[PDB]
This record gives sequence, structure tokens and C-alpha cells, in this order.
Amino acid sequence: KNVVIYADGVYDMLHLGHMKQLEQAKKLFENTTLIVGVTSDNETKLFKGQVVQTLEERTETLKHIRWVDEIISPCPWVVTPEFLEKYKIDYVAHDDEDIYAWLKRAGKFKATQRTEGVSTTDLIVRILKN
Amino acid sequence: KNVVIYADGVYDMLHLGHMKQLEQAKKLFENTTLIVGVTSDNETKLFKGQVVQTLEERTETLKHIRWVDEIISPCPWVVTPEFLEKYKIDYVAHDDEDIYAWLKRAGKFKATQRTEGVSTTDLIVRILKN
Repeated sequence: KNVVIYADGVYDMLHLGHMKQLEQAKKLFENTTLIVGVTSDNETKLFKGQVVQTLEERTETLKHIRWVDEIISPCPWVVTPEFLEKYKIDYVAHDDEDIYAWLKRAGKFKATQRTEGVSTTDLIVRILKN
Repeated sequence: KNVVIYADGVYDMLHLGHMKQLEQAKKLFENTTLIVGVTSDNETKLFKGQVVQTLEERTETLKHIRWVDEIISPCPWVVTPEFLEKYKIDYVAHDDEDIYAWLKRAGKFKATQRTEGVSTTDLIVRILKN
């Protein structure tokens, strides 16, 4: 009955938006194991953009999050069909050409949603006003 | 065998330092309930200083933290002997005239430690360097 969910991300400067998305992934089924993948510094910078926190710093915050059962750190930048078999992953949970088309084709994709404005970036934007 | 621990604080822009301190409070005994108190905006500003996040925002992040079992939000600014009886609190866990002298006199004080440099403040100080 237990369903293995895989949620990968950069998880830089973790905020409420990330936490609610992890909650959503954890609660996709009644009984789950939520594995979180944390992207490497090099690949994040190479493919996405600057990261504030190191891999070690981003990974350590995640172990304090209620919803997180297991962590793969660093994780592969691109999910492969082989990765799913290796870790017995039933669904990939991530926000939504389409690099997820093959997961949806297989019935293994579970969309999760981000929250805007809750970001550590925005909180410093809110300050300074004084 | 279950021990009720009370850890109050502002918990503004929660970072790894706060999370490790909550972990420490949760793990003071083999079996605990960790109650976290979240200070009101007014009293925090009046007695300590500016707060970035609202009470609602500081409280909501805490419900995502593995170690947190219960939340009192808002909490009283000053712990009283009556508060301990009301909530059946066995120990107050907080970093260390001495407003905690009466708790230590009663055997009800458990010191916990903060971590420096892990603060959201310092992370923006680390950036900008680019």
C-alpha cells in the first residue's frame, strides 16, 4: 500500500512555498515515502542559475522538514527511467519541449504547485521599506 | 514517560539555527511533546525589535518542522508559573536580571543553543558579492 514519491529540486533558501509543495507531494496517497532529490551546485549553476546555499546547506535544511522521509543528495539533474527502477519510485512529483511528457505518458507524473510571494527573496523586498 | 517541553521564540525568518534548536528541545528526553510558542507582533516589536514576518507567517512555517508537535500562537511574552500548570509543561527549553533564574531554581529549565552564521540575514550578506 506504500507509494514511493520522488520530488527533486534545487531547494535554495527553503521557504513556505517549498514546504507546502513537499506537503502536497507527501500527501498524494494515504501511505507514502517521500524521497527528495537535491540538485548539485555545478549542474544548478550550469542549467538554471546562481544558487545562494551550497548543496550541503540546502540538504541539511531539508532533514528538518516534517514531510521529508528520505533524501538523495546530490540527485541527477535529469530523471531517467533507470533512476525510477533503481529507487523503486512510483511517481515523480514536481511543478509542471516537455521534459515531463514521458513521465505523464507512463502514468508516473504528479503535478505539484508552488506558492508565489512567500519567497525569501520577497521578504527582503518587503523590508528596506523602513 | 512522556515529557512536555515548551520552546518559545519569535521564530522570524526561520533558518537552520532555529531548526537545530527545536531538534535539541525535542530530543531532551526519549519521549517528549514539543510545544512551540510564537510571540505576538506587538510584544516582539515593543520588547525586542522589528519583525520581518507576521505572526501568521512565522506560525505557518513552524507547522512544517519535523520536531514541532504543538504550537501556541500567539504565546505570552513572559512565561509564568501559572502558564506551566495550564499546559502541563515539564521543562522550558530556550537559549540562556536572569529571567530564567526562577525556572532553573525549579528544575524546569533546559538550555538550548543557537547556531551563528546560518541566518537568513547572513545569506543575503553572502550574496551581493557577485
